[PDB]
Amino acid sequence: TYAFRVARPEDVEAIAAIDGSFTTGTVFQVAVAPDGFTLREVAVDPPLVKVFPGDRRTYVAVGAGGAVAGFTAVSYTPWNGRLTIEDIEVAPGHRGRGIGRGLMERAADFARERGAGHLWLEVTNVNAPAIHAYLRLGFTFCGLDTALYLGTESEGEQALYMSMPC
Amino acid sequence: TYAFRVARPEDVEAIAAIDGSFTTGTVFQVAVAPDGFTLREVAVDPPLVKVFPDGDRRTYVAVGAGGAVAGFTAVSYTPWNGRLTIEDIEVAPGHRGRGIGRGLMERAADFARERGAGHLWLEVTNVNAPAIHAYLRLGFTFCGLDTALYLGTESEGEQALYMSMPC
Ligand SMILES: CC(C)(COP(=O)(O)OP(=O)(O)OC[C@H]1O[C@@H](n2cnc3c(N)ncnc32)[C@H](O)[C@@H]1OP(=O)(O)O)[C@@H](O)C(=O)NCCC(=O)NCCS
Ligand SMILES: NCC(=O)N[C@@H]1[C@H](O)[C@@H](OC(N)=O)[C@@H](CO)O[C@H]1/N=C1\N[C@@H]2[C@H](O)CNC(=O)[C@H]2N1
Ligand SMILES: NCC(=O)N[C@@H]1[C@H](O)[C@@H](OC(N)=O)[C@@H](CO)O[C@H]1/N=C1\N[C@@H]2[C@H](O)CNC(=O)[C@H]2N1
Repeated sequence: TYAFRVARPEDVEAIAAIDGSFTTGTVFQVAVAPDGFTLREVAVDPPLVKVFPGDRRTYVAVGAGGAVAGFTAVSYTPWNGRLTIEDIEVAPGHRGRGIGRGLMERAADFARERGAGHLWLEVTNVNAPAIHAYLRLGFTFCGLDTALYLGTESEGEQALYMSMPC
Repeated sequence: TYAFRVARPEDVEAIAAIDGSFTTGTVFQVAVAPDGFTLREVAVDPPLVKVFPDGDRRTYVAVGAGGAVAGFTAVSYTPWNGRLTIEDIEVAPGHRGRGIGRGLMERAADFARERGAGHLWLEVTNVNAPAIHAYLRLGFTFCGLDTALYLGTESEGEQALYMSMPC
């Protein structure tokens, strides 16, 4: 059984060690036309390995022994009532136990507390696993930026944008 | 007729007073599918009227023969992805269609090359067909959008379209 709280300074090491790295046999391929964009899930072989290089809050999911099993960092922009999920990670050995949903429910709580109109996140097109998890939690594609990762370690990837009403 | 320079503190009043408002007979309509987005230019009738609500930031001003600010562009460089963002570009009504827009974008391109940018990038509302057509002519293409960006704003019902070009 897992419990939730606001992250504390002593959690910083455990949070950094839940690093987000993953292997995927699928990516969301972006086809650019002059008049629009198509997202299509596509097989890759060999599997792709991805390693990552007041209105803010970080929540931590905690096991019975007090160990951080996941976290979410969120930020509110009053201008458009957007709660951004800046990061959400569940430790690999603690997946499929509802922690992801629980951290997103804490994000939804902060949203309602601030009077947000929608949840929003950025996810790289190669992160098919996270995209599938977000789809199941009720997020849909609201856009993308094919240029965001130009001149970065992630060049060749596209930033996909997902939202849901609060 | 028009010259360009870096904005000075005394220009702030003239820049704020420049009216970016426009009338359009067309909008770029955004169709959302589960698997993508289509942009299609479409007629609106009657015409839509739209009113708008440190070393790596710069504002340029276009100046008429009498020294009056006729247009401006605010730009910002992010070294992380080598992006020069055109944050704002506005030409005063009655100085439009005289090459000021191109001239301000050329100054943006100069700042890009000075900072070693890889691309120019801008946000434009889907209803701003005139600016979109001008950006297409200057060499920009659609690199994305955010259909949720204007939720809870005066612009709700519009979509943010994203355009880029290599430097
Ligand atoms: C982009 C903008 C600044 C251009 O203003 P401008 O000074 O009249 O533009 P220029 O005269 O430099 O023209 C630039 C190019 O775009 C073209 N262009 C401008 N409007 C066009 C239109 N509606 N259809 C087709 N081409 C168009 C020009 O003909 C020119 O191409 P050319 O060199 O082949 O002739 C325009 O958006 C504007 O009038 N500003 C109003 C404010 C605004 O739209 N704000 C931006 C949203 S934040
Ligand atoms: N859920 C967040 C997320 O996906 N993070 C990305 C993630 O860390 C890496 O992306 C891949 N593809 O690995 C990384 C590329 O090296 O880009 C991150 N995205 C960013 N960082 C930018 C700056 O904070 C400011 N301006 C932006 O617009 C932000 N966008
Ligand atoms: N060329 C710039 C531009 O298009 N400006 C828009 C413009 O001023 C209005 O939009 C329409 N459609 O009128 C306005 C809402 O009404 O939103 C602006 N866009 C923004 N402002 C946000 C903040 O700066 C911080 N974070 C963002 O992500 C920015 N996005």
